[PDB]
Amino acid sequence: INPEALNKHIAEIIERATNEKPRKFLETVELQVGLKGYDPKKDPRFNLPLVLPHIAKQNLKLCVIADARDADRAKKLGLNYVEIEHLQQFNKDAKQIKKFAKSYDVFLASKSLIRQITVYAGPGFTKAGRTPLPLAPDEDLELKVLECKSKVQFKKAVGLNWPIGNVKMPASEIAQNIMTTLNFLATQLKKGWQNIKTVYIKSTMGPSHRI
RNA sequence: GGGGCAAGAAGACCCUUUUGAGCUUGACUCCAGCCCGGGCCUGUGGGGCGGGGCGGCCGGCGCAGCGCACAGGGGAGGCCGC
Repeated sequence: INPEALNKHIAEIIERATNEKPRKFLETVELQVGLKGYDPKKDPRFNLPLVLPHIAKQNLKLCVIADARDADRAKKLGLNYVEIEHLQQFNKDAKQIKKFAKSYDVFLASKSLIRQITVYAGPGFTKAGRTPLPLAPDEDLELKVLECKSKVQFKKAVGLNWPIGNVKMPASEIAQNIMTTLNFLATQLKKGWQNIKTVYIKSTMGPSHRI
């Protein structure tokens, strides 16, 4: 509606399945604000670290397939590459292009499998909306996957949990109280700040209540 | 008193003038006057009745399902008594 229409901030974030004390695994917070999706990086504002370097958030599956390049980077793990290249039928017909899982934070697709890369293995490789960054057949990826895990864009709000200040804090230690999480997004850029309801919430180990 | 076309008097008769005046109308172009609406002057109320801001209340089967997962969902933890 308008840039400061959500004048009241996230304020209390401790209120989900709080019950006896810990709603989630602990007093960890998955309560957050979801986005409209009008912009991917401008309106929502990709953020600088939300707090001190934290965890990959949802802890997505470790099954990235992009490219081997140098084997030692992650050969045993399979994190460097999963062998879906024997299934080379994917470009002609994408029968199992994303059938395994879309859970991984990044469905990395490199130039190794670029033969099979169109839209099924190209943009939209993971039907679930997130962002991959495969480096090159010439140089190793794996080491660099900084802008997607751990520091998560406001675009991945509807489909992911978010630590916007933990349940542990009495009252509020986010917004004005902690500016690491709230800073760049004073307002949603051109978009009116208000999106859906008071907050999306999008909780994990809790009800993802929409108000 | 026959004439001096005797004198009046820059003919009002009939024209002409890109000369007028009084009058008329249903000429052209308009103006006072009046009627008619909307504002302002110009407050304090009661309403009807919609709107209208708040302002509760509830939603919700391709369901393949553990089950009207509305979608958006999501974790494997807590506190329905999972």
